[PDB]
Amino acid sequence: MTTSASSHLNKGIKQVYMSLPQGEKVQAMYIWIDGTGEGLRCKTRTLDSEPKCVEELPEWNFDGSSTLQSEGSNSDMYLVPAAMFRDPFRKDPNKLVLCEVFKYNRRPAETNLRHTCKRIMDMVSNQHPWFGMEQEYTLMGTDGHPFGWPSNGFPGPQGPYYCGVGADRAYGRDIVEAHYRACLYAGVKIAGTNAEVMPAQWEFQIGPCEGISMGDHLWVARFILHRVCEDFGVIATFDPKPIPGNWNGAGCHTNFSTKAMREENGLKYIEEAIEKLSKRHQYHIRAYDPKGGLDNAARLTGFHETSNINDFSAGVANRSASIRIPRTVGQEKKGYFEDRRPSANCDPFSVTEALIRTCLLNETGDEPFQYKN
Amino acid sequence: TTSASSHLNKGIKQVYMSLPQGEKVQAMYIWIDGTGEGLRCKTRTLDSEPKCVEELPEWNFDGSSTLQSEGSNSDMYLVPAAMFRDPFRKDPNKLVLCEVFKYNRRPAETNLRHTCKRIMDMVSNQHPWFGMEQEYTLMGTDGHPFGWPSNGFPGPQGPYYCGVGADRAYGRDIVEAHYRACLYAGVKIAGTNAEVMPAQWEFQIGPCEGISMGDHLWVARFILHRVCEDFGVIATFDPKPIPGNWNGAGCHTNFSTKAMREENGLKYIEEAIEKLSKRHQYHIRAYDPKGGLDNAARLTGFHETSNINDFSAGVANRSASIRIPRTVGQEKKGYFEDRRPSANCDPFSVTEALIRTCLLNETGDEPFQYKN
Amino acid sequence: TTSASSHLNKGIKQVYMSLPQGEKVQAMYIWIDGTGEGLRCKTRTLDSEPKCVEELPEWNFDGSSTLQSEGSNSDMYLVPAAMFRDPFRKDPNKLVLCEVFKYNRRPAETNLRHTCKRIMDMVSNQHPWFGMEQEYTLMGTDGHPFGWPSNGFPGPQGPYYCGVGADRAYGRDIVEAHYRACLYAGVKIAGTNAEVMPAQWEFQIGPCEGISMGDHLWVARFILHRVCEDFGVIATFDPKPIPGNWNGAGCHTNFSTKAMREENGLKYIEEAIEKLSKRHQYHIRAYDPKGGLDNAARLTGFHETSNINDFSAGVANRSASIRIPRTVGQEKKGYFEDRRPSANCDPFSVTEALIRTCLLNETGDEPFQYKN
Amino acid sequence: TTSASSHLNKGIKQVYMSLPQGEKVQAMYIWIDGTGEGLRCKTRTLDSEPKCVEELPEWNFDGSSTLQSEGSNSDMYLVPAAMFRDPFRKDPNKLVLCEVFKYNRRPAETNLRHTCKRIMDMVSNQHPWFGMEQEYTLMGTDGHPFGWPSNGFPGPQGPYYCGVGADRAYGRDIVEAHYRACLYAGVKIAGTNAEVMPAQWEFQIGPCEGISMGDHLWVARFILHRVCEDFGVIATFDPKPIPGNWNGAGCHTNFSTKAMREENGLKYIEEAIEKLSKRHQYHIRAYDPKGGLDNAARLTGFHETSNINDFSAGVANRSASIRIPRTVGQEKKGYFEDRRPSANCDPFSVTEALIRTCLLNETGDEPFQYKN
Amino acid sequence: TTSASSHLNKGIKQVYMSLPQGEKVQAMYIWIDGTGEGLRCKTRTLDSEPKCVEELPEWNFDGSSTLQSEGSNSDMYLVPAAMFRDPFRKDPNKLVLCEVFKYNRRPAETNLRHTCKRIMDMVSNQHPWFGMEQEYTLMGTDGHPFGWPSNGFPGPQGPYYCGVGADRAYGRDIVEAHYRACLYAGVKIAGTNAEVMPAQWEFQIGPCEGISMGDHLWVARFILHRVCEDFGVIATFDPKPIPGNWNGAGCHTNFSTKAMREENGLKYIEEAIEKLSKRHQYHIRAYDPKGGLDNAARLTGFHETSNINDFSAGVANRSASIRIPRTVGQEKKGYFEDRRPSANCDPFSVTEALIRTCLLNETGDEPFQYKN
Ligand SMILES: Nc1ncnc2c1ncn2[C@@H]1O[C@H](COP(=O)(O)OP(=O)(O)O)[C@@H](O)[C@H]1O
Ligand SMILES: Nc1ncnc2c1ncn2[C@@H]1O[C@H](COP(=O)(O)OP(=O)(O)O)[C@@H](O)[C@H]1O
Ligand SMILES: Nc1ncnc2c1ncn2[C@@H]1O[C@H](COP(=O)(O)OP(=O)(O)O)[C@@H](O)[C@H]1O
Ligand SMILES: Nc1ncnc2c1ncn2[C@@H]1O[C@H](COP(=O)(O)OP(=O)(O)O)[C@@H](O)[C@H]1O
Ligand SMILES: Nc1ncnc2c1ncn2[C@@H]1O[C@H](COP(=O)(O)OP(=O)(O)O)[C@@H](O)[C@H]1O
Ligand SMILES: [Mg+2]
Ligand SMILES: [Mg+2]
Ligand SMILES: [Mg+2]
Ligand SMILES: [Mg+2]
Ligand SMILES: [Mg+2]
Ligand SMILES: [Mg+2]
Ligand SMILES: [Mg+2]
Ligand SMILES: [Mg+2]
Ligand SMILES: [Mg+2]
Ligand SMILES: [Mg+2]
Repeated sequence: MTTSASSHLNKGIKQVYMSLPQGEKVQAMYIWIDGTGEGLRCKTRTLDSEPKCVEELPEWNFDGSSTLQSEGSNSDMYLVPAAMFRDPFRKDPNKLVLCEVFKYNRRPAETNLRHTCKRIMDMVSNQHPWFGMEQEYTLMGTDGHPFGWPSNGFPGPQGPYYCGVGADRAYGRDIVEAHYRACLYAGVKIAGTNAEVMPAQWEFQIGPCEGISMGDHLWVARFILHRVCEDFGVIATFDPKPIPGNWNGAGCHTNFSTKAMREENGLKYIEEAIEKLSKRHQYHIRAYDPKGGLDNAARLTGFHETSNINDFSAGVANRSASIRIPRTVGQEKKGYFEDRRPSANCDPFSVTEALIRTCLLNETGDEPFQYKN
Repeated sequence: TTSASSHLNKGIKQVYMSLPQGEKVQAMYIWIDGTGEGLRCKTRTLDSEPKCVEELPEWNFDGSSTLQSEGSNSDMYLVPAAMFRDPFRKDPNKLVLCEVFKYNRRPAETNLRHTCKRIMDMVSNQHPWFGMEQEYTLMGTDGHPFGWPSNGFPGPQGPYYCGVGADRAYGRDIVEAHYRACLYAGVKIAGTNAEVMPAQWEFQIGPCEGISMGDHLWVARFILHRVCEDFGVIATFDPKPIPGNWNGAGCHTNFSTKAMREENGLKYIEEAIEKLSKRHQYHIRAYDPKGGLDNAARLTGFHETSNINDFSAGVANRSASIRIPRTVGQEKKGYFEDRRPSANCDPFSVTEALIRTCLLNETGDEPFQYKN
Repeated sequence: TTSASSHLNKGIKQVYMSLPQGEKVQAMYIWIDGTGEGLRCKTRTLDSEPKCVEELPEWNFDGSSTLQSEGSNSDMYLVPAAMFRDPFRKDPNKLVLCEVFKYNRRPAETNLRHTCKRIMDMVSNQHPWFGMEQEYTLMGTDGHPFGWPSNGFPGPQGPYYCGVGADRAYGRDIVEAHYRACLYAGVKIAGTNAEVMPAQWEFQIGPCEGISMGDHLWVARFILHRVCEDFGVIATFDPKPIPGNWNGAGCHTNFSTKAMREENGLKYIEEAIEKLSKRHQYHIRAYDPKGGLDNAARLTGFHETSNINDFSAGVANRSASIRIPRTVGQEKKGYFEDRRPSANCDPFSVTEALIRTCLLNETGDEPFQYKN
Repeated sequence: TTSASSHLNKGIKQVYMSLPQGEKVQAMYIWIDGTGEGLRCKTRTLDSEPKCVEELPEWNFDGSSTLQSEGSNSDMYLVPAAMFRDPFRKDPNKLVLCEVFKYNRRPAETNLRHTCKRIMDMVSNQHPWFGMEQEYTLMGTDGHPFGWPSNGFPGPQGPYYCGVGADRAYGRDIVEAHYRACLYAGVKIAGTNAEVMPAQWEFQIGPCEGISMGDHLWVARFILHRVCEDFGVIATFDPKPIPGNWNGAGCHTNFSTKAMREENGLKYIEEAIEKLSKRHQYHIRAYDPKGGLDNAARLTGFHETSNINDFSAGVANRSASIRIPRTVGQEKKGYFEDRRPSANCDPFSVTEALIRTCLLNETGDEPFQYKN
Repeated sequence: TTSASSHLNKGIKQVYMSLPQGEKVQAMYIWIDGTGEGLRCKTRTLDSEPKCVEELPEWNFDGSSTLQSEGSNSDMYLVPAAMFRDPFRKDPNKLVLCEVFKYNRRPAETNLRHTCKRIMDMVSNQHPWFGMEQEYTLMGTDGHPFGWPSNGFPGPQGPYYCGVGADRAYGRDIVEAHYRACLYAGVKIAGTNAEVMPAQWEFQIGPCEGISMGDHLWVARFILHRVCEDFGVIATFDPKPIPGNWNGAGCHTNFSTKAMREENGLKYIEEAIEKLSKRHQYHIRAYDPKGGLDNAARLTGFHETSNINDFSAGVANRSASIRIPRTVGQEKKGYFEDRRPSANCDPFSVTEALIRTCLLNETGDEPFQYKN
């Protein structure tokens, strides 16, 4: 009732079948983002030998009508591999492949932002920007309520669940442990995890990652989480407000730095970037939402350790400010700063592109520059 | 619900199966029954591991129990045709696909591999290749699709095609196990994907040369059935498993020859399609085990399907009867896809009809007796 | 009843955990929260395996979520103090016990290890050793002891102490797993036994020198909680887990020094006890996390306990406040046991109080401020 | 799915309710709380059966517990306004609807009957009539519509509207009990029917004059809540209880005066419609219980719902804001229908707004403080 | 969960109870336990229906089994004091409340009616009136409030007070049955209402004169217990049934005399309040069955409760120890409220203390021995 029917099949049988030696053929799983801008799709292929780099993989295609990314006769779409990882659900030599999507006429799809993001990162390469993001999520049963919660009721009040240990403090640690190990095996740049303010709510961190690798790593981590939860029979949701009422919301803070900031006395560069950021609050708010600003309003309300969407604010060691400069970097006059505005279901390509445009290209206005800068 | 057998303790079975086997070898004989759609099997012991299919001995079975014979002369003969590694018992055990003959050594009514191989031997120098996409639906023991709400329906279509997640894909364990088992056995499996409604999947076979296509597809079907039996669910190839607005199942066939695969083979592809355009009724009859009934189940003109009453072709047209992939159009060489055959088709008959229509230039509404 | 998490097919988790993991290393930071009894943890990734606790980096956490801070200056600091092998993830992963400091680098209110180590450093030449017996009861998620009849009671006391059998011992799996995990991690675990009421157990730690006792006990408690979480039950250190005639839970402490261990140390033991006899109220206050409210619930004469307001000593008297084992008395050397501390005590405070009273000749109603 | 209270043995309750009660009489008071949508009740004993609402005494309740007052002066008084027979306890016990007042005798924030009554009295000579159609949905305690498959959906729309059969109508027992209870109580129920989705129903409150419309509708809502409590389910008036392609909820209100009812009243109906055409925003604000912030979820230009920002009217048109029944149009006399109000509206405010705009010729964006 | 007895078939019992009785009648005796807050009962057959309580004979019971006697002289006698009709077995059967006496005819320790009656008789000239409000909570047999989620909590406070609906009021059947049974029996049941948390309720025992107040309250408690026994649940008068941010339980007592009820009685009300303001500790001790140890958990400044040691009074103040209703203040007539007593108080003790302090103005720390 709380978990899916698939999860009640005998898994020893599956393990027995998966123990069989594979042979010479190699399995590859293609992954891409769909038309909703936040869903993922996948399908499997057979190769004659193990590819040594992403350049050796061939292109593929899929039917766009059933994905809501095309209509009419010209429904075929193209898949172009972008990044490759080791497959933790199968094992070596099988692979996972993240792909970009293009229309029949070879133009990028509406939900394909990696193209422009890669362009901008190539433009600003020399400054070595690094990114780190903290993804929050809630584990849910198949009945629409959070996993492990009382049937038609609520747990005790908040306070004992943040970083808690015990059968009555943390729900669903098996998924978390499995996800951690799977990401490490695949090669995702996972940096840590912790339990959140309300039980069945968790978080994992990614990075620091340079340039375009941040988005690839985050998306692959999301796919791995979904697949693991599917194995266990529960649902993982990135919704900014999973449960109504007093209970905690969900967000995705972003950490950003450059070589100048990481060098000695980089605090001046950090402050300059903060000042530049202060002028583009509405633009960045619009960027951070996949739907144009609907979810940002739902998240940013001033509660559950989140700032208020009304106005931009910054400070040192201020958890409630829009921008946070940690005390350690403040004391050492170097390091990084954290942006706490982006919502849990954000798009890393958009977030990173907006940050680069605002801070390093000195862009201004309400629209991005078309060709260059 | 799942079967009662699936609720027995499988650790016990694993304990027994882990015992060293010894010197004897098990072989499982497989054949097609009188309905033209079902499969049957039984096991025997051999003194040593065979090295090729020619070393296996002939066998027999009682035809009255499979509705393939009547009267006193009910004995039927099994003749091995192709051999594979057994994924349910591991080396050195084998799976054997056999042809069926009557007591007087004539082919059985449902034995089409005889004529299919006869025809294939005629055009060997042209190296025809085939590839087929088998769709199926996973069903519970109660007659409803696996994982669906009890006496209800899941959400509308759109999020299930190639989906990932507990609420978007049902029964991936069966799919993964089937993939691995086919790879171990040596079936030429090429890929898989989830389909438009949940609990519906597809796997692809090929490219396969000549007669090997039918053998490979039939063995893949048998392996799927055995795996589902292990898990306690039912796999159905019915063209319309669930009534109403939901998606139907089919089996697309891809076909090419050496000339088509050579540079500027698009001309040959076009001539083959032109020839195909004049035998629509014949091919429709060939694609159905019953003889022209199951075709109307899927060719209703909905959810990317062509109307059964008319023939059509195109490059990117998913809804056309014949499809030439866009990449094949851009590069003047490759293959083309036929979308008419139903999910419960017979590969021997399908491939024989394609060869007859395209390479032998046959005409009329009946096959040529001996010369073609 | 057991938790919902405990029904999630642990075979899947084992499959995932059997992966090689490559070159990165996981570290779990552990610390004590604002209630003075709870524990909290979170994980971090390191580039290589640390060889000693000195090369681990500092960290921080949000104090507002653990009631240890308020206002804007809610950031707190974590400073590693002791390192152990991780039994839940195996080598090369680690567990790290940390001290807590405020934003201004002052120790937190619940951070007693600072002063405890300060005091212990003044007596190092005397080599004090400690050993503590932790009791606990296993409880279901519904608030009743694990394995007890639903809304009922088991038979009366007598057959459960050190018992064996399905009807005499409840939950030995947790005990065995905890024992093995502590041995693997390197905790100085000395033994275990079942207690007077079913589902009630005890484990012993030591002998431990100086400050290591407190961290060993705390890490043992954390490991117990994690194991119970795996099995889906709750472990409680509450001094009176169930109302009525059933026995409470204590944390008897054993103490000795080099002089007592040496020949004819019984005289030193007697002087230490005579000194302890004059600070009953001070030690009672020290032994309780909340200032002395929980201890009154246990010391009532029953369950082999002494009166709360009366100090007494003896050799074989288990009902006295201080106990000198008979073998120690006969051999004129060894140790003595203090039976006052409650099950939810803080070892840092307990050991600090013992040291200050016995070896520093401290007197008065409050501890010495600066030194000694 | 159903509440724990509904699983108790109802035969025990019935045997208790069969006792003859004697000379005393029970009276249940009902009032509207601070949210403006919820209802509260409690009971007091009376010495003899009252024969007129004027005979019932005043009472009071704690306003701080219903979010209607704060501080020391939290007492609130309620004044009975209407009386009905009690269908749950039978004669001579009674139901009483009351108005709320602050510690100083001023109406509470959610007391709209006070002004509605004055507005009705200053127009009584024209004898306005009202008729309202309340839609609602039955929900289980788990949060899903009653009788729906767990985590799934029933078939598409089309068979449920005014349906009959186990697979087409869910929970008709509640509807029957409510209808009979209303008839016994004296509330004006005019009819009922099953709506476009299963577990969704509708009941009309017959033609009432002036202020009695709101009283009857509020008492009907209370009786529905009480009956659903007996059965173990929840009745919700949410305009959009289930997102997706599933029908929503509203409460249409029909209006008529003596002039319209008389011969050639169609011209007066047209005049009223023309007057209403210029107060769209004001009426939209008045019809939503919380200042025009919830009805937008339903009015979206689909499912025969007109655009929220666009006003339209027509004859026999169910897609317009205002509809003139075809029979009324043909007879040149009758009434007209307003389709804008949602399911959770306040009838007092709705009727007051209609009177103000159509009969008192008010034009401003705020109510006129003394008549018009 | 509910008791096993409540799952038996109640139709069988009803069939049996339908049998005509005959000439004999049953009488059920009731008396207060040795704990001072428990009730016991048993039944004897009588030849004829008694007309008045004076016709009932004396009886006895084993005091050693109720923990109010010891040794050989364990017999105890009970003397009937009040009689009512029996609602569980209809007319002519009866139930009788009795006083307890020792073997030597000295009143038992928990017999307070003996002295309460003397005080009331000595002060009868002024005709004191009393009214009390009993709060209680319905518990399942597993130890949690009835209808609460297993191991969880309902939503926060606010919707349950005087609530209606399946999700807002739990177990109204018990309340209805108890109300009707009390009315049939003949006790004053003045009214009822749902309380701040679900499964918590209140009933008020109407204006009684003299010891009749205590008699009626005790009989009402007995009736509640028997009805809850029929339904399978437990009723608890614990001051703090559920710890945390959840409402407690008290027993408010309203007092008045003829002078207070007469015109310009507010002066006497103020005089009585002033007299009470000096015996706060004495009244706190008297309002607790144990001697002033249980009400502490209730009075903490929360739930609108008064301070434990700071007496206060006011008009329309819920937070004060004594409150004067606003209507009483405005009319200069009526009564005043004492909000100190907890749920498990003894009405005889409460009324006796009020009489002693207010009417004959005692001042000592102990009750006066002779006629005071
Ligand atoms: N120099 C840097 N530049 C950018 N990001 C960094 C840098 N150093 C660390 N980070 C990132 O900061 C993140 C810290 O996240 P976390 O400690 O969970 O945030 P918080 O303390 O606000 O909860 C890590 O994911 C890490 O990748
Ligand atoms: N040269 C060829 N001749 C015949 N078949 C081919 C050739 N190349 C590929 N195929 C087959 O075409 C099939 C395409 O499968 P799939 O991608 O599932 O269908 P679609 O692209 O129509 O969705 C594969 O199974 C493959 O075996
Ligand atoms: N010389 C010593 N100094 C301090 N502690 C000691 C010494 N020798 C043994 N101990 C401790 O005494 C404890 C004995 O506990 P246990 O036998 O369970 O107590 P009991 O016999 O009272 O049940 C062990 O945990 C051990 O570490
Ligand atoms: N003369 C009238 N004045 C006011 N209301 C009327 C008059 N005649 C009928 N009605 C109301 O019209 C409503 C018709 O309800 P119903 O038939 O369910 O709606 P519909 O006609 O849209 O299907 C009834 O509630 C009834 O009270
Ligand atoms: N003249 C009076 N003398 C004594 N008691 C009275 C008098 N009038 C009313 N009461 C009592 O006051 C109580 C009022 O109870 P209730 O209204 O439930 O609580 P509250 O007054 O706090 O709202 C009743 O129990 C009733 O018996
Ligand atoms: Mg973080
Ligand atoms: Mg952060
Ligand atoms: Mg395909
Ligand atoms: Mg295809
Ligand atoms: Mg011991
Ligand atoms: Mg001991
Ligand atoms: Mg209608
Ligand atoms: Mg209508
Ligand atoms: Mg009251
Ligand atoms: Mg009161």
